[PDB]
Amino acid sequence: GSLTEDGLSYKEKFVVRSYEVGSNKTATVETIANLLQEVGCNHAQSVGFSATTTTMRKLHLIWVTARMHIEIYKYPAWGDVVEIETWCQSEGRIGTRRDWILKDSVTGEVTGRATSKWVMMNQDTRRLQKVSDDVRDEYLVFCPQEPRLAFPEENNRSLKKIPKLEDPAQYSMIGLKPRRADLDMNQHVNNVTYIGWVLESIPQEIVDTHELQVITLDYRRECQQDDVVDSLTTTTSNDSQFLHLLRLSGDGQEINRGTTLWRKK
Amino acid sequence: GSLTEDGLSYKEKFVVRSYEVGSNKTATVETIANLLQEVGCNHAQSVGFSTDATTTTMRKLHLIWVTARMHIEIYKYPAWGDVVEIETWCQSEGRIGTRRDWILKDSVTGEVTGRATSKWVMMNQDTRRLQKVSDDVRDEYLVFCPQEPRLAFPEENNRSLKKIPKLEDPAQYSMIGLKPRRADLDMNQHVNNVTYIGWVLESIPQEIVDTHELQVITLDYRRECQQDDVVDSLTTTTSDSQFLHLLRLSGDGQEINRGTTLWRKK
Ligand SMILES: O=C(CCCc1ccccc1)N1CCOCC1
Ligand SMILES: O=C(CCCc1ccccc1)N1CCOCC1
Repeated sequence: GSLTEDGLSYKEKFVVRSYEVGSNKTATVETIANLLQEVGCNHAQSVGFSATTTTMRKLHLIWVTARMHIEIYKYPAWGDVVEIETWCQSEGRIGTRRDWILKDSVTGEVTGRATSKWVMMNQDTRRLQKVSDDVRDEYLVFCPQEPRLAFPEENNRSLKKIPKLEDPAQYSMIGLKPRRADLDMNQHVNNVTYIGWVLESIPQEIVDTHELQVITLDYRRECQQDDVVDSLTTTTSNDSQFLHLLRLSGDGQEINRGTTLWRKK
Repeated sequence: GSLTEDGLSYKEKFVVRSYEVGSNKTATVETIANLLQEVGCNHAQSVGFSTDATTTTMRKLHLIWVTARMHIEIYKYPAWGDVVEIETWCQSEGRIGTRRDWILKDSVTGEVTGRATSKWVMMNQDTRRLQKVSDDVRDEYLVFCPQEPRLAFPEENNRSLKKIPKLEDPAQYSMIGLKPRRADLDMNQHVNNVTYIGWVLESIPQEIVDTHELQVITLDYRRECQQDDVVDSLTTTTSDSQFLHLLRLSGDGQEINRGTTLWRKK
């Protein structure tokens, strides 16, 4: 992979692997999520991150995901090449946004798009805080100055508020616990695992007859290595809409909330 | 990736991804296992197997390849961002079955950083029964294997061919209630063979993982874990640190896997 001519975005090509595809022989939404994750880490390395700025390291601040939104039109098939272009943008004092554009390396057509909202958090106390002006100037030089949105639209799904699932849920998957493969290099649960846990409560018949088109996911708290999760789902709706909730199996502490949209094959 | 000059082995280069590494920033044994799995599929496609891996007789007989044993020995785990080259090849073991070997190398230095060997057997995809490789079903794949023996683990009396005992109750360490999610399944809805590796390692205490690097792992496959099954992972220290492992269904205690791991201090 490499940064583009202006140095304000990053591109990378990926050949789809055998173990990365589902029953329909096309990459899963978790493979896509993992691919988005890798091109973002590679874009941070290429711009000089050893990911913390000089002021973030001095103040023990880190980037944390607050929301992830993914919309897929076509899932790349096993053996195909998918090109991903990623870029970042300052959202003033709120935080940062990272966008992605998925393209077929052969046709050049857009096959998916994703957007994420990252916020500042003290690595030690776990407390969120606004982006300080000193930190902003250190990363602004790596972002396009003019707005460049993957989801530009007037009333797009990526900026819609998500409600809290009410008990009783229609469908549920209980006792979900992470294993060492679900952890990252700093021993925290990888953000993609929560996507897989949300989808576990979707009945298999829906997965067999529908393709996942849109997924919005809000991150409220992290799941510790020794935590047990409950995944809940209720149909809210040709298209099938769902409302999801991830909560700790014991106290019912909310970990995640989101929505999925599915279309018939 | 591509087949070598003779067409009797296959090579592929892999750049190590951020999410593929563990706490020490080097690829995990499951990332390596997944990499071995992909280069074997790519070697089968390049030699003429359709993406619908069976020969012309296996189709009209409903026979499929199943893993009976996996053995992996790693000297150095590739770091995040590094390039690892894998050379893979197959060999007929007469009517017992087939063997697939792998050699891992540093794309920069060229030195061997790991090696693995697997034993595959014939199985009716409907009745799950075990069969010997028939003569007609051998001549069809023998043309893709080197005729002379080429072993990744040649040494007489080596770890890859040692019999594994059954763990006796009570186990020293245990991880219970392990169930697969959709990410653990393959394209044909079966549990991917790498998931069982991760489940075996779940019973290893975290302090051992933090102070040691996994050097050798031998794993025998006895039964598949269905999508709706619950697994128990058991471990007992037998000793470098050596362990004996056992995977069994949470309910009836039906054995699904057994194996060993060998670990070195960092
Ligand atoms: O996307 C982010 C946050 C912003 C980092 C950034 C990179 C390049 C230009 C401008 C800003 N991260 C990369 C990997 O995930 C953790 C941090
Ligand atoms: O290796 C095998 C079975 C033998 C297939 C083979 C490929 C190339 C040369 C000779 C034989 N498998 C790996 C791919 O998935 C199915 C099992």
